[PDB]
Amino acid sequence: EFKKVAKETAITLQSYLTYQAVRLISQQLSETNPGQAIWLGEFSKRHPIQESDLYLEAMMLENKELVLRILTVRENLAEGVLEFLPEMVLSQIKQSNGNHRRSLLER
Amino acid sequence: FKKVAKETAITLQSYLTYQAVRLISQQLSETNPGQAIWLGEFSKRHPIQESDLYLEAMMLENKELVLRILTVRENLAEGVLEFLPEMVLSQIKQSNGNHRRSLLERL
Repeated sequence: EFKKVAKETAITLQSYLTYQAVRLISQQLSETNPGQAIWLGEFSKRHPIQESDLYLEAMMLENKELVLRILTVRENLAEGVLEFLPEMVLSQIKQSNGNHRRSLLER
Repeated sequence: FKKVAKETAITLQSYLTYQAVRLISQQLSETNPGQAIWLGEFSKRHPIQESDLYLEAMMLENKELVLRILTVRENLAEGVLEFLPEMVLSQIKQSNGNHRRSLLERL
């Protein structure tokens, strides 16, 4: 149960950081190769990013450069961002909890 | 990578909320099935992805539960956050590893 939550949250995160990496490569490409940009928005239609491994495995058939870029960018975001997540989220949850508690125990 | 961190922490905050609602939903299916059904179709009306809007909407309907979610989401966060950066960083490196190897050796 703590185990099931952790394992599910990590999968979610790995998936989300893939999504962030595609968003980031999309800004880059919209400024440099808008061909391949309109393209990527369209590939994202036929395949849900939420299934990250299936999204990449499917892309591999169509556009091998762009997969490798995605794997590189997602790892960079991961190394930059992950270790900051516990303070920020734990701290945000306290601020949020506090606001909602007040809004409920003032009405 | 700060905008990515902020957007990642908010997704994470909201995901731990979801996960809190999932545990509370399991307890209710046992002790109070009427609420469990309620909570189920509440969750189809208000997307948990927007955590604060969801607790705010729920406030008009069931305030005991909102308070319960907050408590539970904080416990979960305190329990599970410290574990996440290693798991995500390690799953990604491992996953990059298989996709790279599949692409390069197999074509």
